[PDB]
Amino acid sequence: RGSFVEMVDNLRGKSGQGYYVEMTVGSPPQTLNILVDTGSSNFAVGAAPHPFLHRYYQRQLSSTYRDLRKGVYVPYTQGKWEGELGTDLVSIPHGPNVTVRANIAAITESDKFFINGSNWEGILGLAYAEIARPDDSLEPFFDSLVKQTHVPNLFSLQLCGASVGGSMIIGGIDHSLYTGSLWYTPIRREWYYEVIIVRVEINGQDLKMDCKEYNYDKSIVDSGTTNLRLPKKVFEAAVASIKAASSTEKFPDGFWLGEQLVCWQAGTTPWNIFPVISLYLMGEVTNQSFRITILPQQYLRPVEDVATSQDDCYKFAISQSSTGTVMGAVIMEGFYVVFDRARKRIGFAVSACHVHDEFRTAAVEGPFVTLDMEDCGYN
Ligand SMILES: N#Cc1ccc(C(=O)Nc2ccc(F)c([C@]3(C(F)F)CCOC(N)=N3)c2)nc1
Ligand code: NA
Ligand code: NA
Repeated sequence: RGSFVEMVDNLRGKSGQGYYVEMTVGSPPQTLNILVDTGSSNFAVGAAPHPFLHRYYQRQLSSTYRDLRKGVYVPYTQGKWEGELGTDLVSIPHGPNVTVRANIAAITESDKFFINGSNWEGILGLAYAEIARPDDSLEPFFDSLVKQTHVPNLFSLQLCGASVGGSMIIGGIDHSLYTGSLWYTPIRREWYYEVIIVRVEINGQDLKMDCKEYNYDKSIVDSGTTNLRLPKKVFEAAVASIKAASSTEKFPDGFWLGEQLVCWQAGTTPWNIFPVISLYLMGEVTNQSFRITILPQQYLRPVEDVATSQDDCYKFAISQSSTGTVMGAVIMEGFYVVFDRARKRIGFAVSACHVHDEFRTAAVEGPFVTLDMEDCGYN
């Protein structure tokens, strides 16, 4: 409990490409690098020589592979994969000292799914069976891990942004990875990691929307998405406040829609003109909330692969949503996040590794008094 030295720094990634962990599958073990995704629930790995893949799962080499004789077709909004379901023995080298028999979707065809140039070749869906494909009888990896071992039913994530890195602590919490205290919000339903946002402020100014708009139709914590996505009506109000707060400089319209980058001369990004963003989350106790606060360092993402600039370029990484609020790597990179599945709650603390400057820091503060927090959930 509280100290897992062998798991610290076991995540890697590149800007824009997500955070992955090394895993082994099959006997003898095949090493693969696997995207950590709290927004999905399948363990799915490339299993054919797609040209973007460094490595892929070769079932024929595994003596412990068992075929489930069942295919799966998984389309998303952007991209799709198709594959064949089986089980095999799985380990995490920089994780608990255990091996489990887990479901694996061996991906045999994909479109817009793998990233050309990335170093990962599969996804580890850490959410719940309710959103597993093809249905909820396909037990997710973490469920199998907990059923089959003595690993406690929780994991925690410290995502360190810009190469990027961080830590996934499986079965516990490591107190060296955060400062101050953890504050917990209830998991409202076990499918995604769904939470309820009760108030939103831009530089301390409340947006003053009906709080149900903040969770229309849900709000989730998702390490497999870069942006903070906000329901459309909330995005419109949020951008209008951020423009107002920032208006000592003028940016093109397209910038705010994520349609154009903005660039400054290296070493002089004026962080100080941009406001902080606070989300108040429902707390553990009736009429009690806490707030998490992020900086422009989290929501203005550096874009390095800009082959027609000099020069320091950023994308605005808050975007409109049709799927509810998505607290992606923009929120998560400020905090140490604890997915305390055993107590159905999510903890937030200030991350010991978050990017900040000498004037402002990310913050997790409470308790606040907020009434009618149950009306904020959308049904
Ligand atoms: N920071 C950061 C960051 C950058 C890229 C990605 C990424 O490419 N995810 C990804 C790629 C393909 C998918 F299909 C998914 C899905 C899939 F696995 F469900 C669907 C979209 O949302 C989620 N959460 N996962 C995620 N993730 C996180
Ligand atoms: Na167990
Ligand atoms: Na600490």
